[PDB]
Amino acid sequence: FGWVVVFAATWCNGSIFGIHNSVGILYSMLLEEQAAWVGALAMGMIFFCSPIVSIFTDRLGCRITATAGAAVAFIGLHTSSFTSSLSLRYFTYGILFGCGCSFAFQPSLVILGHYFQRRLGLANGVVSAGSSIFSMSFPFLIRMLGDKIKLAQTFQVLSTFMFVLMLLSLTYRPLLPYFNMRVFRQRTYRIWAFGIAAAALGYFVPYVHLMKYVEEEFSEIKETWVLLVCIGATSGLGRLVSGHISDSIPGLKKIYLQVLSFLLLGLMSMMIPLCRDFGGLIVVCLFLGLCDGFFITIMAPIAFELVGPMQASQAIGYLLGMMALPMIAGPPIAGLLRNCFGDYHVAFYFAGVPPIIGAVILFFVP
Ligand SMILES: N[C@@H](Cc1cc(I)c(Oc2ccc(O)c(I)c2)c(I)c1)C(=O)O
Repeated sequence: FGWVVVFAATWCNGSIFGIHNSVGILYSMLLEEQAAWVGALAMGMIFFCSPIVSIFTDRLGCRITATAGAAVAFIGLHTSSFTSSLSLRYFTYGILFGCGCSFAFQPSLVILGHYFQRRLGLANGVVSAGSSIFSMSFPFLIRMLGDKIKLAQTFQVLSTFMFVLMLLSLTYRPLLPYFNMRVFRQRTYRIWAFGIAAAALGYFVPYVHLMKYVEEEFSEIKETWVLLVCIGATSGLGRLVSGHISDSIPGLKKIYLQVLSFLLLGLMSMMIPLCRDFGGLIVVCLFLGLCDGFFITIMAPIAFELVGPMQASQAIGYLLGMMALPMIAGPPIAGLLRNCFGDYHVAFYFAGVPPIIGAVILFFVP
């Protein structure tokens, strides 16, 4: 019955981050029929509310919290269709759908620890790999829909994924039996969360500015899309094996194989500006995807390893809360160096440094 929960969490993570990762198409259509920050608000509200979501999880159960969050997300994403004013779309999709996604997603991570302890890394790896499949499908589905239906009906169609998520979150049967600062009482969690938050600043910069760099520098190449394939080809792969490998390494030594990611996640991050040809860029992006998958997958299992399963909910929620600010901050800062220095090179260097600082911080946790 654990794989039923794995399927439910896969649907959750995939739908939430496939609707968010495809936010450009719907709003491009809306312009065709200020606008930038509502998507950032929706994406960051998943992280900001996580400390709040942890308390509701601890009190009401993962099933109840996830079901309520998915219901709120469905309500927001559905009423976003009937809204004709942009101001109402800062609420219905911005804060309402955003908070719904946070309340739906934090229990999605927490529930996997109720069932798997020995193969928890494998379960999270499968969830992340399957979720990447959803994340690389929604961009297409909306572009099929737009050619036949308007944007409002597009929100209505996207709402049934939240409806199905609300139905599926009923499977979070709890086996294991309000501002608790007791999680911060552990120094290892503090240092680990600090390092993760530091790395998150430079984490999202490549997936935002890599396309712009390629279309600006490598103008002779028209088939740039293969790069997004390469990450998609490797990241999900990196999400699978790492999870399995996450089970082979016992205890806090697991953090080392996350540190190993960060350094490479940093190093390749400074290798895009150094690539004079295209094949080198593809090779670098392969390792970038692999390190992305490693960074994504190990996050939850290490929380259970450090703080246990009675406290993993608060640890995950607070970790996402601290992660919230750097993830939003990164790409805007990279755009600032882009505008100032005249190239993305300095942007990628400042994107690659924070992963290295995070690796240095995390190296001393074990
Ligand atoms: N999912 C998108 C964006 C994204 C990336 C990361 I790192 C996120 O933080 C996580 C992820 C898994 C965990 O177990 C924990 I604890 C925290 C989140 I929330 C979203 C991507 O593929 O990059």
